[PDB]
Amino acid sequence: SLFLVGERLNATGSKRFREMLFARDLEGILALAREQVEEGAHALDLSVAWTGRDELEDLRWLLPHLATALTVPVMVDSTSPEAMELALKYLPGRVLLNSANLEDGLERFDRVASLAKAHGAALVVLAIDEKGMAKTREEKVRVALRMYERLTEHHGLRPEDLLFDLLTFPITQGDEESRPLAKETLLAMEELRERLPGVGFVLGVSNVSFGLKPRARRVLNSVFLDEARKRGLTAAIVDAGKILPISQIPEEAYALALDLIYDRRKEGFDPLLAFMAYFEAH
Ligand SMILES: CN1c2c(nc(N)[nH]c2=O)NC[C@@H]1CNc1ccc(C(=O)N[C@@H](CCC(=O)O)C(=O)O)cc1
Ligand code: NA
Repeated sequence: SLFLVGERLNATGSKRFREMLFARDLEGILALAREQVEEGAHALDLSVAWTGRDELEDLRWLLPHLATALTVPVMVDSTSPEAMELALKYLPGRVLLNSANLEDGLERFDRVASLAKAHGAALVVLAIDEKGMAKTREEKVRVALRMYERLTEHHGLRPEDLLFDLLTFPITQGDEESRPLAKETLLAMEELRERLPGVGFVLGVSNVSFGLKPRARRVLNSVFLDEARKRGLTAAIVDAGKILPISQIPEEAYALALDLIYDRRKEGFDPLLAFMAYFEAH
């Protein structure tokens, strides 16, 4: 069953965490960590990056305290290799590195992958290369295979140490480009689960619903998570306490969520509006 990675220790993603980080309210941060663990998280995503603030200084402060206080591994969420090195130095045993990609070329990808190999950390890899983010199922497969080959041949990373992130886009804007983006990821995951036995798959599930009302988001996140699980998802970055069991979602909301995820437009039926309409009326 799913390896849940709590999303909330995230300075851009959480006002609560950011204010505590800025005030050096360690006990506040530790309580938020424990909340998420109690609510189901088996690891904690940690993203302190905040524009015009020193990521390395924040991590030098917070990481030693997390190492002694936490019962679960930390997924270090950063694009700075120095920040990843801080995390690897301070944290015990399993760390997960989120993430490596190919946008900056092979050498940056290798630099991050080398860190994972050398310190026995799991590695998240994003479906992003020099041409940008893989949005269609074909693009996602192409990038993932190129990465898989580099990571196994060359770095000697094991399939089970890899978490492929095939990208979660918001399907709430309603433009043509974004409507199929959750489906493309779902279809790619199923295909790659077959092509690449033993690898993990991770998604930042909450991104799918950005812009909807909170109740609508919880439903959509929960349905998207469940659909991804059926396609082979092994880990999820989620607000662990806000994931609904499918059976708790009312019938019409559930059906509309599926219509939105799979872009099941017909004449006179826009799944996005119908989904939004539901939560206006209930
Ligand atoms: C793009 N994301 C992502 C990733 N890492 C990977 N591998 N993949 C991903 O898709 N790291 C960051 C984010 C996943 N984490 C998060 C964290 C918070 C929210 C979020 O929606 N936060 C609320 C605010 C909550 C509050 O302040 O009360 C928001 O509306 O911004 C979303 C995604
Ligand atoms: Na962030």
